[PDB]
Amino acid sequence: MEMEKEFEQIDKSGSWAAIYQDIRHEASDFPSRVAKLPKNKNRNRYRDVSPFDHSRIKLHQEDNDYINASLIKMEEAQRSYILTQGPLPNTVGHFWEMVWEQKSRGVVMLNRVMEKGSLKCAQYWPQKEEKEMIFEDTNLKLTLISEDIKSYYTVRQLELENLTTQETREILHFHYTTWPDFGVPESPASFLNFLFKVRESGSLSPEHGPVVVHCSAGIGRSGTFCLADTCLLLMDKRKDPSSVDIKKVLLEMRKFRMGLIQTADQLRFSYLAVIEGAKFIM
Ligand SMILES: CC(=O)c1ccccc1Oc1ccccc1
Repeated sequence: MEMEKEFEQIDKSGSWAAIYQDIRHEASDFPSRVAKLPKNKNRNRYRDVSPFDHSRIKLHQEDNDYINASLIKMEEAQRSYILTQGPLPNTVGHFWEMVWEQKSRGVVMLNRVMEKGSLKCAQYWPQKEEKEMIFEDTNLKLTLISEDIKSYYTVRQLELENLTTQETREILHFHYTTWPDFGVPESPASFLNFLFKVRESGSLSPEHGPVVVHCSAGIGRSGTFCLADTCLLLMDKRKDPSSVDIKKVLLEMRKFRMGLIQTADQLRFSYLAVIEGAKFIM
């Protein structure tokens, strides 16, 4: 079925939970043996969220190459994404090592450091220009260059230096600051405006490594971001845009990381975002 009328048909029939459970039942199951090794317990935020072995990002390190991060490679759309958990106190150095080694231009953050009164990720970037951060375990230096605070999101320019080689690179940090503590946004308008700002920066384009996107676990809000982006790109590429099937795209992405889209409300919100976004593109 088309999307917008499939949407009204699920609303009127109140069957979002059944649709979402079907997706959960059909989703791929692949091994995640490296994530579950005892030496990696303090590298995982949640015991039930792990990268598959076949798609996990490897650190270029011979001691321990593990990080909780996955490469989502979308062949027809010609887009790739790295989805990862919010960094932990003992993985902030690994996080920036990955950004460096994968040649990423942008980092997309969809959570606040504190939500619901608890810490959802480490404070992993500097908050003042004159107070830079040094990660001694991976030999990197990180400096805040500029910060632009808007009503729904903040954009930061960062300088990452590899202290071994003295090479430097500019990284863009796109921070969506207004996702509610509970539920999903009422309108997708600010989320779509944010997606378009990430696109306009070059951070999603083939001349760079894959964008790094995270929330707390790296599957819920993060899944919503890449699902919406890929579906909108396919609608532009194909002769028949109504042939884009959001459920089929989501199952394809779930071949590369488990659990993408965590609730039926997030599934409905993803439909809404793609529907409204397809009208603005034209
Ligand atoms: C772009 C800009 O205005 C600027 C000026 C002085 C110093 C740094 C600047 O930004 C950079 C430069 C290099 C990498 C990342 C950001």
